Amino acid sequence: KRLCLVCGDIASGYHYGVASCEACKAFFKRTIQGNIEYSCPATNECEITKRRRKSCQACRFMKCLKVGMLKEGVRL
Amino acid sequence: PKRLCLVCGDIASGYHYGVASCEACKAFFKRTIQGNIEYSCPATNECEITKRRRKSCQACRFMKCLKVGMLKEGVRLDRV
DNA sequence: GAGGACAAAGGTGAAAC
DNA sequence: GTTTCACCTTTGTCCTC
Ligand SMILES: [Zn+2]
Ligand SMILES: [Zn+2]
Ligand SMILES: [Zn+2]
Ligand SMILES: [Zn+2]
Ligand SMILES: [Zn+2]
Repeated sequence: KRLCLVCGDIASGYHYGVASCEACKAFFKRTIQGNIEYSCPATNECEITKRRRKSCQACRFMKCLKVGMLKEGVRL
Repeated sequence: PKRLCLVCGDIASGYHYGVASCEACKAFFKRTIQGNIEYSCPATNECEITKRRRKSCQACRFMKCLKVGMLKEGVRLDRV
C-alpha cells in the first residue's frame, strides 16, 4: 500500500512530487501558501508518525522537504 | 436550525466530541481530558447543569458530558 | 493531482472565579 | 493562581476542476 513518505498514513497518490496522504498534502500546501515559519521546541528530531504527526509543525514541515515535497508544486 | 447544548441548555455552536454542545462545554470537556483532571462533587453527585449554573460543579458537569455521549477519544493526544 | 469548502478538531487570554 | 468561554486558527475530508 502506497505509504505517505512523511507520516506513514495511507498515501492518496503523488502530491508535490511525493507519495503522501491528504493530511500531509494539505499541511504542506497551507505552510507554503502562507510562508508560515515554525520552530521546533525540542532539537529538530521529532518523530513524525500517522498517530503523532501534529506534535511539531517544524519537524513535520522539515520532513516534507526531506522526502522531496516541492515548494514550486504549490501555485502562487 | 437552532440546536441546544445537550449538557447545559446554552445555544450549541455545532457537534463537539460526537454531541450537540456549546463552546463552553466543548472547551470544558477538552480541558478535562487533556489534563486527565479528576473532580469531586461536594454535594451528592446530582448538581443541576444549566447555562446559569454550569460552573457550580465540575464533577457533575463532566459526568453530564459523558452521559449525553461526549467521547473521551475525540480529544487528540496528537497535539503540541 | 491541483485547489477550495468546511465541520470539527485545536489554541488563546481577558475576565471571572 | 487557576478556570472559564468567546473568538479565534488549523486539521483533515471529500469534493470540483
Ligand atoms: Zn497490501
Ligand atoms: Zn502524511
Ligand atoms: Zn520539532
Ligand atoms: Zn454547554
Ligand atoms: Zn456536583
